Amino acid sequence: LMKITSVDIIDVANDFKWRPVVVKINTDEGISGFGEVGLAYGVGASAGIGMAKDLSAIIIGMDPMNNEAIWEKMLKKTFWGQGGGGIFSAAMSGIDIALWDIKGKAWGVPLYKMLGGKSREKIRTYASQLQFGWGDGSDKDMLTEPEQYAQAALTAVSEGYDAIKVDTVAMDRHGNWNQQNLNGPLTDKILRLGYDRMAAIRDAVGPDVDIIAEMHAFTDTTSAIQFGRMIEELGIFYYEEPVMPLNPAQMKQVADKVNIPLAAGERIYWRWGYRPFLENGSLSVIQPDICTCGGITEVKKICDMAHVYDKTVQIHVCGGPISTAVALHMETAIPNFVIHELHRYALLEPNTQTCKYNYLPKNGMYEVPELPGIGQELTEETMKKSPTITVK
Amino acid sequence: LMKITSVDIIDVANDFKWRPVVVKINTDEGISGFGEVGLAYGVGASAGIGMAKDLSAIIIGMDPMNNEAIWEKMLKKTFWGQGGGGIFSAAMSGIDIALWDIKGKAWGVPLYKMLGGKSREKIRTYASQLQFGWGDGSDKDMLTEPEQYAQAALTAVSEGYDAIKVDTVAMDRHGNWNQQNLNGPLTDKILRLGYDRMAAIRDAVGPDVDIIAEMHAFTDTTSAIQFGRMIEELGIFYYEEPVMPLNPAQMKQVADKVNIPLAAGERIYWRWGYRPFLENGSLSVIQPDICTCGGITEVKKICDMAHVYDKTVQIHVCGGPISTAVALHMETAIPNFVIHELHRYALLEPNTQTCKYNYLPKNGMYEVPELPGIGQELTEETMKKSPTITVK
Amino acid sequence: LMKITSVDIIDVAKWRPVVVKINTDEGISGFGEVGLAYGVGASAGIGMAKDLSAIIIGMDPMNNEAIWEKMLKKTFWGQGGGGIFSAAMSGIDIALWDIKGKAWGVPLYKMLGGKSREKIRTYASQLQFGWGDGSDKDMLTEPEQYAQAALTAVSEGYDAIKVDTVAMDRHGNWNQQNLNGPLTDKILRLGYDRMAAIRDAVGPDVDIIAEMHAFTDTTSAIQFGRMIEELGIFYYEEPVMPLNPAQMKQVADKVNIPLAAGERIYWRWGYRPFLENGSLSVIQPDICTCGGITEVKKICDMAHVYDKTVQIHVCGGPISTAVALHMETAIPNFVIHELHRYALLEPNTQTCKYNYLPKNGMYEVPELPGIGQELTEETMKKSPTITVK
Amino acid sequence: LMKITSVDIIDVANDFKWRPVVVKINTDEGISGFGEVGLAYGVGASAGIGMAKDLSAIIIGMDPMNNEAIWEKMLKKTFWGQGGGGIFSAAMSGIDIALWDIKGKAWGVPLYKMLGGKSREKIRTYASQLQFGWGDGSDKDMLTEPEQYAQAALTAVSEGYDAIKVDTVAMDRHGNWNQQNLNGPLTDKILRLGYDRMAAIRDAVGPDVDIIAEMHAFTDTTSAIQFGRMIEELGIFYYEEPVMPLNPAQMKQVADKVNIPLAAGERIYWRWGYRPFLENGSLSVIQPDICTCGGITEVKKICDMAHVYDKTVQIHVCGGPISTAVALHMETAIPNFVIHELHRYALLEPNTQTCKYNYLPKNGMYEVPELPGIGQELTEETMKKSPTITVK
Ligand SMILES: [Mg+2]
Ligand SMILES: [Mg+2]
Ligand SMILES: [Mg+2]
Ligand SMILES: [Mg+2]
Repeated sequence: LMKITSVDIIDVANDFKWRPVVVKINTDEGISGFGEVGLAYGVGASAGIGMAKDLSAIIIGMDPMNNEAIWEKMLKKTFWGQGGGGIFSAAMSGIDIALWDIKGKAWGVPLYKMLGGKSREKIRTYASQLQFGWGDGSDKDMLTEPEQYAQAALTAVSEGYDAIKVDTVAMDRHGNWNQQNLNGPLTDKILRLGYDRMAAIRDAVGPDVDIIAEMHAFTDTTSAIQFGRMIEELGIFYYEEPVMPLNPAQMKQVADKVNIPLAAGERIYWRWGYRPFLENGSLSVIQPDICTCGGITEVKKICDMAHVYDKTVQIHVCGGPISTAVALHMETAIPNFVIHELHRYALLEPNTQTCKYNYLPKNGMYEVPELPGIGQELTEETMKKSPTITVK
Repeated sequence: LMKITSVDIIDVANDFKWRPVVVKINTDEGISGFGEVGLAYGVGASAGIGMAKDLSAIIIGMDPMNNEAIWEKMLKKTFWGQGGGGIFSAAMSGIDIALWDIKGKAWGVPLYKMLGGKSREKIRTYASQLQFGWGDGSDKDMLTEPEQYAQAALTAVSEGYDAIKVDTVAMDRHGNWNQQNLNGPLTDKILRLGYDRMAAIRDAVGPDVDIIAEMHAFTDTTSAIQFGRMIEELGIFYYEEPVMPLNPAQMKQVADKVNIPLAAGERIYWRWGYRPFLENGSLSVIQPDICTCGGITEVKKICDMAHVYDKTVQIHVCGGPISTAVALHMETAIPNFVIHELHRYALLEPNTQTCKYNYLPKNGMYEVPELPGIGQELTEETMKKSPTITVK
Repeated sequence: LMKITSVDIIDVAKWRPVVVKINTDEGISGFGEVGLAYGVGASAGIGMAKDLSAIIIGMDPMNNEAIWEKMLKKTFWGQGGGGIFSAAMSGIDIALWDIKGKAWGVPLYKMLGGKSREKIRTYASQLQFGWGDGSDKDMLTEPEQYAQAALTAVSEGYDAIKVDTVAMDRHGNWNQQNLNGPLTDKILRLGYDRMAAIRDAVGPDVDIIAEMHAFTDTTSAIQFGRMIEELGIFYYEEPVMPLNPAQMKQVADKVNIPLAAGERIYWRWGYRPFLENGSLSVIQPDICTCGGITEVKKICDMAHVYDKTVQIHVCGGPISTAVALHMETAIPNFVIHELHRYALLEPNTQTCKYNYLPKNGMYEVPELPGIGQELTEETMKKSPTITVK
Repeated sequence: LMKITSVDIIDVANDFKWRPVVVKINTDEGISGFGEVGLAYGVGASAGIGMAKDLSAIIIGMDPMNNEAIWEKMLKKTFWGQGGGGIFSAAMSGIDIALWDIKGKAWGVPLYKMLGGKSREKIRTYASQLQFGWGDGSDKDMLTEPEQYAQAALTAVSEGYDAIKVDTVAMDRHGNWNQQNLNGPLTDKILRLGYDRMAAIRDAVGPDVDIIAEMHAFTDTTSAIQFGRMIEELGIFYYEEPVMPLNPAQMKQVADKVNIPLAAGERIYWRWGYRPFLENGSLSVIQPDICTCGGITEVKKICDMAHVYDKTVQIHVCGGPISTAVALHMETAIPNFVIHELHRYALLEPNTQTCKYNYLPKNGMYEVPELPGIGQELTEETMKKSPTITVK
């Protein structure tokens, strides 16, 4: 049997703010696994590093082949595991991913096969976050006008995407992001702008291009209902994060009043996190992030449990190539996949250059990696220039 | 990629009615996988053979590595899969187990490792169904008197077992098995015999040997409650199948009125079958049979879902060596294992000689197989003399 | 008292109707049918009927209640339920009612509580495969073809049709798209365009049932149902599978069309959660799949408390048709009878002794003792048969 | 108006693993506030440091008087706040407390007056975690025998304590802590030891000393019920953390089956975390830790909301003197207080020397600090030798 000998927690140096963090798990047989901690944006990345560092201390000396036992150890033997949480879970996730990488390298087998094989040959993708533009030379667009939203959609369509996602509310008319109060009942003008932008897209792309309406949970229950009712007639594919998950009854209230399938999951963690949303019937599409919401071991369980309640799965992807890789593996294997999320930045050099292999979509579709393990690793150059903590 | 080229459905010849049925899936690469259809007792083994035969027709030519996709095809593309059922499920299960056998043989790895590794080093066992005796020369005991029940428990203890299970109700005083009407409110004498037998066991073995009370769903709600209340004081480990699963509210009513943890699951199939019992909180211990209740792919998902509602798992085992092997692998990998079921016949030559390898418990503990795949196969001699349908 | 002496389990000479023939020492034989003639599982139904027959040899066939309870309670696997298990149970059960009627010289409907109606209204079922003669093969693709097939059925006197307009793609492939989850508009727009073409052709006074075969899931069932609401849909059949009854309730909550299901829902126990959750308006048990005469009568009775009406699911041979007609004659809560095209045609009807055909969209019930239907001697001669004694 | 100018995140050096972490918030007016991040034990203190660091970045420049607006910013403008979590919450908490310390210093008023004044003159205390002994020279103990547990209780009573808490289950007979599997149905001997130790205590102290049974969530639903039913007759004051909070229905199941009032809260965070336990009626006593479960702003709100459902409050305290101080203030102001938690280590030199002031219980009772703010600060000497990150 192999033994974990050290773990590196890598604060990935990049040219893009943006803080991808990688877990590299090392064995006495010289097989190393790579995982990603999914807190690259928002406020928390330093906490993910210290969390990954703290959890690493407790797995040194263990057999990395025992992912189920290691997952449950991190849940049950850490004290704070049993109260749950996003920082806790994201660090767990990176470690878990790295254990599956090792597992696949040990056997010479790509992740998807270890998750039950090839349930589909190609992965349908959508162009994500169109409020920030699409196409080359759109690298920091802050779109304000309906016509600009329509044009970004059309550019994505011309690139072979038959689905887009967009938050049309959170940018004000002056290009300020998320600086208005969108909680409670809102004056018509605040949401009419969002409506006109969305209706411009639909008018431009026609009925056979799917549109996902993303709210980022910047709205609350009331404003999420008010906006969702407005966009109902636009044929919305699903309605993402209308409200935060802290009281699951609020999501149910949105679902009761808005006739569009709801999606959430990037901020819902583990099977326990999803449970109340499966039981209350509020979600149609679930969006766990493999790098945030529990790792490969737990997200597979999530997807399997959600199938009982007829949910389909769009993995949330907002990190480095490692995050993309593991998402493609999961989406390839599961029966209840719907669509993959592609950010514009994920195609770009400062992202792709961090890692050894470059998997890119063609005509709106990905194919799964075929190398042993997750099929993705940081380059040596990135590791050399990235501040690193090493636990042994 | 490999291809399924033929499937043999094997009506296993044995010296023991008893009708073990084996599914042997063969590939163009010469790797064959073995699985078991768990209908060896009760009424329906011939139907399981014809079911396996019919399902085999739709998997010929498929890549056997895609067990997720194949499982979902058997659910969704058969018509009858989507109505569920025990015969349908048991055939699916035998095919599914054979697919994991292939997977393990392809990679050179034992099953427990592909299910997430070795979560425990030994597997605790109970001596099951003591009403039929225990010890050598007890080969068709039909025990009637409390003292006989005590003695059989004591024999089991002397062999290193620190837990037993027994149905003390279904034998009448004359040695007739399941021939009284045990439905509705019952005269005290009918259940007093059961209680007296159970109390004799507890007195004989003391407090530190566990007793499971098995009812085989021969009782209904009213009599299960009447009996469960009587035996509460005897320190019952769990109370098994007090009522059939067809209306899950009935199990809940028993749970509310009886202060012993309930167990069930050998006649409850798939994630969908467990769902109402998880949601209504009636079961403390779940008992899926891997060979009846959906195979490896599905019973792993059952066990994972059950952990959210704090259920522990005793795999139901009542078939040949193949059934025991797959149970051991599942029980080694899962976090939420409690105990393994050992029947007396499973130790005996007419059972063990059907298969190539001989895994036997020692001082009430099993260890898991280590050979590639499930680590168990029929012998060539058994396959030679066993009536076989071949699908190609 | 008579005694069962033997049972023949008959593989009637993909399409695999299976017949149970129960034989007595008094020379009365009863016929029933195991309702797995399509899908995957007919060989299992044979083995199941074989195994179940072993437990009824030597029994008085007049005791159908005790025999049904024995198959539930004394088989082990009965108490976990299931479609193969229930279908074999059904075929045996039907044969026992046949014996009972033959013994007394009375037709089944009378033994089920009499003639509650004189005629049985029928719909032309599964129009995506065409209607009329020479439409044996048909795999219809275009909206106008769907309307034409509907119009043909109307001209034969049918005032109601059923059609699945979604399961055939534009190229005539059957059930080869993924219809799970939220769907691109075009995938369902084709089904809508087909359905709206039928409505426009037949007018408001011809009923249309939308059949989904549970090929959709909750999300896509809701998306399609909402699309077709405006078309005046009679009911909306099997939008989702029955495995989690809460899913059916979710479709019912979001789609303003009465829901129907039952061909894959078995026994009083299987119907219970759908009665308690309010999801179904119309129930569709198959007498040959979902428990037999004894049990399907109880299903119909229980459903009446919850104001459900009943369309028996019929997709088998003439024996299946016969027993449906008897049940639908006696029950108070009948709505409509299902007629498939193939059921009218020689290869189906020739298997059996008597030919009950509808006229002007109406059936009448058989009047002979028992179920009033039997395999011909010639069919039994050439059909592979297991005999249990 | 004042401005936050810098924040020090202090890894408190100490002669006790044990990792107190202090947030010191510094203003343009030279008023500094002290808070504590409640993650001093278990796995995750490094995460709490990085989380406090990341959160501090967002409040530099803000008016520290606006604790409501700062709290909601940390909730709403961080992304991850809206998914919740223990590390996230604990860092928010340290910051929040330091804001109230500033507020009280600015006005010249102790915290309790700012929380609604003095609702009681003394604060009743229990001697906590008796499995580790009580008295001087016990720093030390890993108690195994019933008689030892009885003696520790007697020593506590002699010091003026009329209440104790103890986990009698998690030490085995050999003095190993939390090393047995306590999930699922359990053989009698595992719990009989715990029962005997607890009955020994009750016999020793008589009826008028309160005993709290602490379980640490090392049990699950089934074993929590098994043990609670055994100790029912011993007159247990409340039953603490019988099961983890991840599925609130599990707490409800213990409540239904065990006739002892339940307590939990050290791993339940914010109003939103308590909500389902209030709605389902499972908890009788709530135990939020001010340093983990949201800070003073949020924990006040928790106690107020809980009062509608007739819950009483025992603040969870297991950190440094700053933790104690803030707990005393909250418990003084709120109407629905029951009892205070005192660990042995909290009286000891390595703990108390970390901070400027020494508040000690007398005869089982504490009194509240009276200085401006929380009335507690690290010493200059501690701050000099403590590894410190400064954000500005
Ligand atoms: Mg999002
Ligand atoms: Mg059993
Ligand atoms: Mg149908
Ligand atoms: Mg505690």
